[PDB]
Amino acid sequence: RMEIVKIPVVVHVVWNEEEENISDAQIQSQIDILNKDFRKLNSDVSQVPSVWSNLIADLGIEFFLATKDPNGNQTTGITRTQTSVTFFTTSDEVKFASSGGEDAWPADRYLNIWVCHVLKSEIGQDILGYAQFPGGPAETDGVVIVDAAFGTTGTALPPFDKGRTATHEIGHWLNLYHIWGDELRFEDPCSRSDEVDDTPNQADPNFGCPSYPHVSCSNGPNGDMFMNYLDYVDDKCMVMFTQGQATRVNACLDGPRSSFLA
Ligand SMILES: CC(C)[C@H](NC(=O)[C@@H](N)CCCNC(N)=[NH2+])C(=O)O
Ligand SMILES: [Ca+2]
Ligand SMILES: [Ca+2]
Ligand SMILES: [Ca+2]
Ligand SMILES: [Zn+2]
Repeated sequence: RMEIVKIPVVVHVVWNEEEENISDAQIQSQIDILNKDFRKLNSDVSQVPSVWSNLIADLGIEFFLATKDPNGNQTTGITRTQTSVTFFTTSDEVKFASSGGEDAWPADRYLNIWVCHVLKSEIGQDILGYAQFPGGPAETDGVVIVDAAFGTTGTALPPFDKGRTATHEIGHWLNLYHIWGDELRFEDPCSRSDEVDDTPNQADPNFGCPSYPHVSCSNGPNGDMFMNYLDYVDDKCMVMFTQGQATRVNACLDGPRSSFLA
């Protein structure tokens, strides 16, 4: 039997233009997606190649907008903060009031999700989101998602309008790594592991939505599990976690994030 671990979420909406101050419906829509994806209740789980049907996992995690604030008072679980900042980066400016963002709530008790309009990587690439893996400082613990890739209504835009950027980032929050192993440009593309036996060794990230099979690193005939949430495919194309990933998530919940357990 699964222990359903129920994670209180606080959504920090950080907005410059009014349109960035996203609706309650848009936020709720994202929560609803998390509650499908992390319970194997997403209808599109039917898209997984049958050869891997046996590996599809129910992570046994559910999410709710916090009902009590950090001091035990009634809350909506949503903060809304106006800013003069026009973009944020992986350097965590969104996570501090002093840099035009919003401070984290206590990371031992809440999953902090920040939503902002524009995110850039350190090299200036526009990106959709980023996470902090377990073990990092509480001050910056959580996930950040751009509003146009958050939820399934309002400002969300295809092909990132099915709530999967958050599923992917919360995957990292729960100690899951990119399925292809994150090689640096000069490294052998088949050399790094995601530390999960049941995810096939994979050369590079997949984008868009590959045709099955997409073989790499001699992983034929079945090929890359590109429909896994820890690849880089479009929202409608990623639809599953594996049981091997659930093992890692379970270790995370039992150890560094054990504070979330009942
Ligand atoms: C850095 C790459 C190019 C970039 N990745 C992200 O923004 C990543 N943090 C989230 C991927 C979300 N994918 C999805 N289907 N919801 C990118 O993919 O462009
Ligand atoms: Ca940092
Ligand atoms: Ca693997
Ligand atoms: Ca690889
Ligand atoms: Zn990622």
